[PDB]
Amino acid sequence: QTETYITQINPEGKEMYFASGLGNLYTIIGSDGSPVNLLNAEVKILKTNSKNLTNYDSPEFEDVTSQYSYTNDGSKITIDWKTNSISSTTSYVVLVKIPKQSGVLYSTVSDINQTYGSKYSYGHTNISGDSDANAEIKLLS
Amino acid sequence: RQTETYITQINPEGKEMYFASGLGNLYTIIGSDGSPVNLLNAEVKILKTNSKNLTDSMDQNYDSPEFEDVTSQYSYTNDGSKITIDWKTNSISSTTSYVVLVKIPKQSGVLYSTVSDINQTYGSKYSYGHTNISGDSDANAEIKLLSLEHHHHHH
Repeated sequence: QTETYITQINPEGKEMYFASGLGNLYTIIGSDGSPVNLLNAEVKILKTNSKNLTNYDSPEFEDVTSQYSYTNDGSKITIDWKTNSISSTTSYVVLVKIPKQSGVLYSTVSDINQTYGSKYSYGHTNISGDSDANAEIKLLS
Repeated sequence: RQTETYITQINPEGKEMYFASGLGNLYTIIGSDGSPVNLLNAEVKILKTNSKNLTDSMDQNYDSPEFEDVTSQYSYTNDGSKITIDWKTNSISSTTSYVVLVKIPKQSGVLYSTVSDINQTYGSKYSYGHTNISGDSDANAEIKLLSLEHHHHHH
């Protein structure tokens, strides 16, 4: 009934800087397309030392959901990281839980207008049938 | 090196994946959408193991007793745009899972993987990809700013 999408910010502990004129780093979660409804999404934001990344309930993860907060208009969730620079030792984890819906969801580390940065997309569709054919995918180094 | 590995976990939910008569064997097809991702120089490895081992991270020791190399037993066809794997059965038990590792040159774009019939008319399909929004070749384009993953369920 529910699906959870996990977005890790600065998963490899690098210096992430947005040139002056770009504004702060933001993370936008939504669906290019059919669209995925986000009005009933459960959102949690965690902060941790990048050295910890590769269970988000562990003491190594600090719940900062209230400190950063986020906007949600039903089709896009936006998080302001409050800075144009995230140090190599800083990482965040955004958990978005929504009713199981078929479709494509995307997450970014970009400017508020999505004209600069990086965008990852994840999708699942049932070709047809009621079989329990299932898989999980991901791109990793 | 600049390579990334596109990992597909087969049956991470630990359920019996059964294809009724007429659908043929279970297959996994890996390809792209759209610029298409070039798979001509892809390095492919296939592993067999128990579903209870598959993690959301997919960052495991694929060189452990847990995993067995079945790359040759299964084999695969790769025409450069599509990789097709015949699982040789219409029934994969709840305690059987596979992991397909496709190592390719670091590229932007969206790849997809299926657990379907040979013709992709039945089953499930998943897509995953990333892209540089502005297309600028700067410091940020050289690093991974984020990662996205779907939490899998294993009842």
